[PDB]
Amino acid sequence: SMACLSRIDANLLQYYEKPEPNNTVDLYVSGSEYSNCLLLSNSEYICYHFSSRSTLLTFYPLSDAYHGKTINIHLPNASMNQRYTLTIQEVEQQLLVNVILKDGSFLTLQLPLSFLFSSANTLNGEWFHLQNPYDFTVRVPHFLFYVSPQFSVVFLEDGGLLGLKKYLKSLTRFFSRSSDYDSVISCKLFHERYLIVLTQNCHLKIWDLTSFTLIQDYDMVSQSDSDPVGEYLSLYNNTLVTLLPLENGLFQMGTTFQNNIPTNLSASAIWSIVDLVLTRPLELNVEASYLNLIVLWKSGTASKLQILNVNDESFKNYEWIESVNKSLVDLQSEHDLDIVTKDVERGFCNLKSRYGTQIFERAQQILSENKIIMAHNEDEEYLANLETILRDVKTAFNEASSITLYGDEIILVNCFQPYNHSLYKLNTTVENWFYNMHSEELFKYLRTLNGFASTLSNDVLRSISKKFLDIITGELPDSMTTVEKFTDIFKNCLENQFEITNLKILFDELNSFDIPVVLNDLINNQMKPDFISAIKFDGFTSIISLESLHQLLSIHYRITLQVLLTFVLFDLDTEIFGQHISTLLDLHYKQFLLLNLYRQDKCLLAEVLLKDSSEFSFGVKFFNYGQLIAYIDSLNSNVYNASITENSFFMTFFRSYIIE
Repeated sequence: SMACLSRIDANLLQYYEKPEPNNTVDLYVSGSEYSNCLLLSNSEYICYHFSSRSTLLTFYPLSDAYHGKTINIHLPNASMNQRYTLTIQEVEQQLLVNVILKDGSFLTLQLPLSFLFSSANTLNGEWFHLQNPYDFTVRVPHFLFYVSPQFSVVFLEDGGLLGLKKYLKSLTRFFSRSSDYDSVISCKLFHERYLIVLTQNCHLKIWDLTSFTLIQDYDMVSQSDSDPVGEYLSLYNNTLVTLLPLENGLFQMGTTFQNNIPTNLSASAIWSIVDLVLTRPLELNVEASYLNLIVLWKSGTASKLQILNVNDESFKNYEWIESVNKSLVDLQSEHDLDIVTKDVERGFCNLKSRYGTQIFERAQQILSENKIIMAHNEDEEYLANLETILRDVKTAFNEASSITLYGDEIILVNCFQPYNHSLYKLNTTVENWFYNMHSEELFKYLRTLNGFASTLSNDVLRSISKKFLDIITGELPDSMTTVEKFTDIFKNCLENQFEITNLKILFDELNSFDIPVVLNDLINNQMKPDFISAIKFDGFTSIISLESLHQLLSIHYRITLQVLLTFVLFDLDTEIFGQHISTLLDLHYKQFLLLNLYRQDKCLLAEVLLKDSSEFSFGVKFFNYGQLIAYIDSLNSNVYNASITENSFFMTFFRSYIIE
């Protein structure tokens, strides 16, 4: 099970030093619970959140969470079935919202596109349509589904439903003369007329109206296979994918035909599906597949994203694709991987930087809610306690609730805390190598290097990396031979014990590679290297680019560091490896600088990077993985091609100031 997707965390207020957005509007009427992302008539993503389980709705543009204005809509009474009795759809340049209150009332909301986008502080007129029509305490609210031309269908647990034309009813009066049971827990609409429904049991009921008509309580599949409210349905084209209860997740695929073979799930602990989406294929290193099924799972805070590849035959065969379910940033803090980062005052500033001020402010408050005070420096006892509260705050913030396709094919996962989203990116070749170093040429070469390098304390790694810097700076006198410099770095940094037994393994393994060749592949192909538009400022897009670039470079820094490491220990011919070495040193110097600018002022770093590569300076628009990867690569190219050489003493000062 190889991992082909990275997780890239977008905190929308992250670049800013002040959460929340400066402009928030509170309209009244009279943590988090669900988050999704709706695409609008103009090309813009608007996000919604529902909190407790009603009494709160909010919106913000995905593109401009900070300067854009989020809209809070308070509610008199909670929704009947929190969030299941909601519908958001866009009609006539107007966001349409409906709800069924615990009162049993029925609410309609009309928010012009114009209102959310404009800066207006508040907007007058009437947007309340409270109605009590067609519902009684007699029959309880349950599920609200949206019908295309503004028509909406409502279910209630007595297996049953009502129609909304506001009150229209379908034919099913079921009276027990012998013997609630069952229920409806999911639905979707085929083509134009047919609403395909699912039961608590679970089985499906098909429709056309033909107001009270159906193929039947196909209770599937009730018999099919094993003999003993959520998103257990996804339908693409004529293809429908249905999820079943056991024993292990059974994914049933049925394709006016209703017929076919289910596929299994991978599992260990207990996972409950968060969302499910069935679409066209994405570029994957695989043989032909005729579909792609994206599945999102969640065990408490932790979420798992998977993709299912399929062959025509709607199952000639199927492959499961995994993904790294934590950011590289996240990983680095846990597994003490980071070498770039550098007194409590400093550590403190570092943390503020590694987390959005949103998270940092939230951790600050909680620590003060629990009476945990600071005594300034060497009050680390205190921070050690904060580092951990940060983690916990972020994992919580990042709890998934829904998946958005930042179409065409991008996978966007929306989290509980507002302004927190997670994009899952397709890995380039170098990223797969890094991520699945354990799964069964170059790859092997890189694998053996990380084997030896893994054995070194971070101090020594940092110690070494700096030395490589000195050479470029020329701090290591230039007159010195490359060999001389390397024997110097050796005696000072590595001379100390590193187990001898390990080094042997290292050397013996290196004798198995045409090294000159795998380097040329690593350096001139793998490591070293048509857009719209980007027009208006964005924002979300800006973050993905910076984080994605960071991940690649960090990955590059580790690899590059290790390759140079080999030259230091066994001095091969400086005669033979000069162009390679010169570049390694040059690249390392460049990588080191970026990963440092990243630590300090990520917001500024993004602007500089996006102004150099942007026709309008606002960046590109991502519609394809291949198009996003392309853009990260150009930024990458832009960085490796930058002129190290310092023009004025100012330039040199700036560089030294970071090399400190």
